Amino acid sequence: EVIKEFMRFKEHMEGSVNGHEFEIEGEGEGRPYEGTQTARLKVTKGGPLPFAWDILSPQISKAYVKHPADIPDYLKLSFPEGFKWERVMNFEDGGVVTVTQDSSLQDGEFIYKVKVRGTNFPSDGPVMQKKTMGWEASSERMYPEDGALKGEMKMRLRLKDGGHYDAEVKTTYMAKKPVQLPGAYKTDIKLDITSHNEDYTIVEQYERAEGRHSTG
Repeated sequence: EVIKEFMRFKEHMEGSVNGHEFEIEGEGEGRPYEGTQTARLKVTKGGPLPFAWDILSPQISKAYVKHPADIPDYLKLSFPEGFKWERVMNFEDGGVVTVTQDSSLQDGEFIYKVKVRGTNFPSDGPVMQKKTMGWEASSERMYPEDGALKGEMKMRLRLKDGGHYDAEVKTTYMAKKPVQLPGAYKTDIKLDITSHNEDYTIVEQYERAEGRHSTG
C-alpha cells in the first residue's frame, strides 16, 4: 500500500573523488514491482566533474527490483521508514569508492541521501581521463548475513577503446526495522546512461533489476 505501482524519488548526493568535491541532485520515477526506473540528475556544486560519471551511476535505488512472491522483498518491506546501505568498489587499478546511503519514503516519494568517497584513481586511468562507456549487465549475489542483506558482484565497465575495466563490489543493505530477510538469490541489473550534456553536468539514467533464485 505505501509503495504504489508508480513511485517518484528525489536524490541528493555529496562526496569527493581524488580530492574533487561535488553535489548532485535528481528526480526519478519508476515501477517498483516491475523493477524499472529513470532519473534526471544534475551536478549542483563542483561541476564539471573531472572523472567518469560511470563510477557515480550505481550509487544513484533497490526499492525498484522485481521480486517473485517466494523471495521476501526485504528492501520494499522496510518502507515507509526505509533502509541504509554501505558499499565498497575495489577497481582493478587500485581506485576505491566507498558509499553510505539513507533511503526513506516521505510525502508519497522515496528520499535518497548518498555520500560517496573515491580515492587512489590513477591520474592517467580510465576514470580520471573520462575513457569509460557504461556498465555491462551485472548479476548481484544476494545473501543474509549478520542480520543484514549482503550483495557481492564483479562489475565490468566498458572502455572507449573496446576493452573492460573491473571492480569487485560488496554492499550491506540494512532495513531500519527487522523485516523478513530472504535466503540466497541473484539480482540481474542493467544500468544505461540514456542522455547527457557535453560535460555530464546534466545526465539521465535507466535501470532494470530483477531478483530470481540462483539456478541460472
